[PDB]
Amino acid sequence: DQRFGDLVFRQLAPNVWQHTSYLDMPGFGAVASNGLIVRDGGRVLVVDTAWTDDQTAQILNWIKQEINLPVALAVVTHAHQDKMGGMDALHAAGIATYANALSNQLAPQEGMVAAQHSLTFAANGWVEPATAPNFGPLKVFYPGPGHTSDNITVGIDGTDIAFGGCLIKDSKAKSLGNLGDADTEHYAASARAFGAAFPKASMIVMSHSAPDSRAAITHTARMADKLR
Ligand SMILES: C[C@@H]1[C@H]([C@H](C(=O)O)[C@@H](C)O)N=C(C(=O)O)[C@H]1S[C@@H]1CN[C@H](C(=O)N(C)C)C1
Ligand SMILES: [Zn+2]
Ligand SMILES: [Zn+2]
Repeated sequence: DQRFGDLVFRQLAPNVWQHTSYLDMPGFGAVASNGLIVRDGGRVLVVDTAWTDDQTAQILNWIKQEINLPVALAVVTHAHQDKMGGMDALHAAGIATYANALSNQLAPQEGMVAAQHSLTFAANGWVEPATAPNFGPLKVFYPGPGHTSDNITVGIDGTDIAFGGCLIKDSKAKSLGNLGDADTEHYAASARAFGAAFPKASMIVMSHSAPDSRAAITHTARMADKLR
């Protein structure tokens, strides 16, 4: 891994990196959150911010130094602080941001800054192609309510990488994390829907653990089964 300031960057694939920021919270110590950086021709795409604006500014600083390509857009995967805490750094830099319309509607209640554009989804969970233009390899899929009602997921076309955000925990997790905003009744089906939407993704990236195999999907579903 490459440490840059207080953030960590790990190359996952020729054009894909995972960014990691930490937030020190009393009683738990530093808590990592993961997002994605994707190079696509002559532009860069970002999945999720860091915990804060200052940390999210360091993501763009690392991009300028290590990739040196303009950041075309960013997608944030729900209105929990580890995913949208740094929206201002993106907007300050002039970067177009996209989120589930539900996430932008929930944002002020969550103390988050809403994205500048809203994504809507068909009944099968796939993004309406009109609302996700020029996304390149970013394939956005809404699995259904799980970790939150608005949580979305992103597969990376041309790779074996799919990003489950906070919906998916790794195979060695012993809880489903924060269920304060969770839909305990549809969580398991939402997790399996993510698995079905990207059936051939072998590397599963998630918010709060190192990249896992597809076991993380199945494991997460079966811990969510015990909540019904
Ligand atoms: C604090 C997280 C964060 C919160 C959330 O997304 O609900 C919010 C603060 O942004 N996402 C969360 C999640 O469950 O996905 C919660 S708890 C998370 C899971 N256990 C992780 C942990 O204890 N680590 C040491 C990594 C923290
Ligand atoms: Zn969350
Ligand atoms: Zn989280």
